[PDB]
Amino acid sequence: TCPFYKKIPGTGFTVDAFQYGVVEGCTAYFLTHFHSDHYAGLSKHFTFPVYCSEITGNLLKNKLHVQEQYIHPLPLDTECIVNGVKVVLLDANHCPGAVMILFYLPNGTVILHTGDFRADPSMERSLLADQKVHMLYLDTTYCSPEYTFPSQQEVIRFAINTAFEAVTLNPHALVVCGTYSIGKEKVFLAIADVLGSKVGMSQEKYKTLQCLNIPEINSLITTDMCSSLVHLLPMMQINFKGLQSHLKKCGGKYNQILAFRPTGWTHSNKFTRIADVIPQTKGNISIYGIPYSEHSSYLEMKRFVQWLKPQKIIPTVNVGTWKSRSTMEKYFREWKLEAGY
Ligand code: NI
Repeated sequence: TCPFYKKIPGTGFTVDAFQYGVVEGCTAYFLTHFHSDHYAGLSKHFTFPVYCSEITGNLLKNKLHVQEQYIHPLPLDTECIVNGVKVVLLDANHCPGAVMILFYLPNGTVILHTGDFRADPSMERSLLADQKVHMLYLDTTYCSPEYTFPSQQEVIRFAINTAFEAVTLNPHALVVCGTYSIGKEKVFLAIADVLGSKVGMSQEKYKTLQCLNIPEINSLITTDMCSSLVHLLPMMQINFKGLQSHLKKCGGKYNQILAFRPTGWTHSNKFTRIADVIPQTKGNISIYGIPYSEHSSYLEMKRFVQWLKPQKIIPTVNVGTWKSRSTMEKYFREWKLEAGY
């Protein structure tokens, strides 16, 4: 059964609610982004309206085969009326196609649902600037001060310099990048760009990338592995066993692998600066874990909420334990006392 924090009061709308069967009284289902935890339940058999970004729509149609008559793409940054209610979709700075949703309720209440997001000071100059928000449905994935990580920009710089150095020292090294879902494409695109290569990958992954509206994409990716010295592999294969195995298939073209495993936060961010990071090594294989996050740091999230000044906050992540719920309510109260709302 559909939890409360996926329902939108005074509307017939749900958010990210495809795994509960038919939802009693839902006339339109919103999808914030194409990640498996949020889309779970959509298929060719779905026959209710789905509202989403254009990118999320290309994915539903081509990867899940949802029938075109039920896909309703909306432009960003644009007031739209859906079943008598004004809505706006805003960029969430998460993965390609990911949105937040503003709902302007018949009774005068204004609700922002963030979906999954990486809060940024640029969001302070979107359509949110105008006005009040009575309820915030907040992605609280990293709502604790111990969660610190660098900017995306610094992490890409480290990856670019690391790869360029290794291949310049050794023209016969292969670079491998792990992936399991959409998001974090900048890691493998930036490395391929500095090395003058296309990124090689499986037919299924190429298909997914082709749905993402990345300009000049045909110039950047390929299914011909032999013509590429940056390869994409499923994340689970990014280990010494998986990588040795891959090296055999390449036909004695290469004598070294350097691989990158993009992660979220890990405990070694407590102690090690991005500059100081070092790989796990076995023979001619090296593996770098790099903390490329598509979710707000604690500091980013605090800044966004203190700017927005919402009347009430409903968390959508870490809601399963009394301790988590209690801890999150305590941070929301300090933030409110500190900033004066
Ligand atoms: Ni997500």
